[PDB]
Amino acid sequence: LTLWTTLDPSPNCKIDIEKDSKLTLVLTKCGSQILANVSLIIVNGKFKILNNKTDPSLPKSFNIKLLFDQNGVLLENSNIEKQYLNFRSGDKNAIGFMPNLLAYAKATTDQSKIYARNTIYGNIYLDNQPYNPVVIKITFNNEADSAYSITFNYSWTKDYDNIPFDSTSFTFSYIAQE
Amino acid sequence: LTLWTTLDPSPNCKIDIEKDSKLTLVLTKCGSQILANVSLIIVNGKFKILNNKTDPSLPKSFNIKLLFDQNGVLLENSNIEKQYLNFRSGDKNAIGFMPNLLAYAKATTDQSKIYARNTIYGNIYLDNQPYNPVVIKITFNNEADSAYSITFNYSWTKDYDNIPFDSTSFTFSYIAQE
Amino acid sequence: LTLWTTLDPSPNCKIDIEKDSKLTLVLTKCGSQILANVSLIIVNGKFKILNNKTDPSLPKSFNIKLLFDQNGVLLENSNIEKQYLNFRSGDKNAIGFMPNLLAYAKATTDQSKIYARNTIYGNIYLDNQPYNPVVIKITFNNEADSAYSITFNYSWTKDYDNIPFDSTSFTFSYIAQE
Repeated sequence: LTLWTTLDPSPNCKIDIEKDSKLTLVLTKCGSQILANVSLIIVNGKFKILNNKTDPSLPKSFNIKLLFDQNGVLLENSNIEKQYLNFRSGDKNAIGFMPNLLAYAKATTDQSKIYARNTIYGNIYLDNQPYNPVVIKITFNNEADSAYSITFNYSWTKDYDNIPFDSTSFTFSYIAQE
Repeated sequence: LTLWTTLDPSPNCKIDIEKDSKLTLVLTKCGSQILANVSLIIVNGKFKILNNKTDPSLPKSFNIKLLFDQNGVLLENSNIEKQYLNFRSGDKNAIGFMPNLLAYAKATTDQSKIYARNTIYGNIYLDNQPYNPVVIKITFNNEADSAYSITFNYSWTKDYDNIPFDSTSFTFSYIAQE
Repeated sequence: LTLWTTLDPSPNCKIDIEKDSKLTLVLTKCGSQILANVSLIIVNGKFKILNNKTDPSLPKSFNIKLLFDQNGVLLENSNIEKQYLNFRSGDKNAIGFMPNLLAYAKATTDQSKIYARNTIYGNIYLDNQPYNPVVIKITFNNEADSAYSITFNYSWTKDYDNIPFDSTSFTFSYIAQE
């Protein structure tokens, strides 16, 4: 069972401006675990070409938030509209793809933090060069006004000088709600 | 088919003192490969808060050893008792979850080493901060007085100063015995 | 469904000289995604022991190329002969294991580059030591005179001084053609 984006380069995401990016995301249910594959191409807007070195007002991090309602359907405040995730031809209800509430509990309180296990860290690379690292930080179930969430935080420390945000691929897994 | 711990924060592991830690471990059989998801929270004992900077006697590494008998059931000398791994509701014999003996051969001799392929390295992070790295080193079939083993070695180089051992999640895979 | 090498240490690969290496590669079909496990042992030839420090003519990178024909069968110019990948006993046509053409498009032109999403980066370690890093760079569908390809580029920056090329294991996933 697969929940996925399209695989073409057609944008499906708003980081800065409408349709400025393509998040390619493939979620494969393997029983209790979701096997996840993600990449990002930024096609337009201020993050298409990282110009941190000549624009000190440009941020060195952003989020792509997948905020799910209790049915496992994306909410309006997500970076991607709900039409852009679909099931692959057979061989709504996407609760089976949602991050497990017991493994990845919400913050209990307003003064409370999630456990670190709700997060995965990985290194990905811009423009297919190992000297352009970006930290991809993936956090489950840590967003206000949502039933479930997957948040992709992208951050970097180098003052990049006209580097296209064309990211390498990253694989990870998380424990499924059901 | 899944072999797993509970997903709650309840401790199941002894690193230093009884029940000082929760190793959350999810093993999903995907035919010839086990898809594995692991995190660690240390709740009590000397490693709950890393105080290397003010306690030079505190180690900068420890092991969590899963020593299996030839039936794929944990042995007494493991860091976790055999009750703490169970099969997930259907849709002992856990030999299907054991690390493959041909791919991950035991040391032949007393002067002999395993092949490096018996090991995976990953970086995880304490307290959900990228400046708190720990090396997670996972080795198959390298333990005395066991049929199979999975060893999780955690090590670090920074003299951490009151950092909670609350680890981010890590995904890996290994080749199954059958 | 699994497409795999043998798991023993028997060489199956030519980097420098005939049969100088064993690439252990396990490809598990999980619906739309291939779960991949890879390791490399170099048994003979100039890369068996990295002597960069005392042989400045020795390269600090090499490729293992799996060039597939449109049937998903290895081509002669690959580093491995087509006999060395087989299906695991049931429970040619390997197009189901091929990297997806829409997700991992070929270079359009002669002046054109692939998208970065065609590549995965990982760090592996020689002789099971964390101070012997090698960058493993895996690229899909980027080779001339092939229908599909998986290229494993191994590179390093340290002038290694008699370090055996006995690599740790690495897991990754990619999107399947069908």
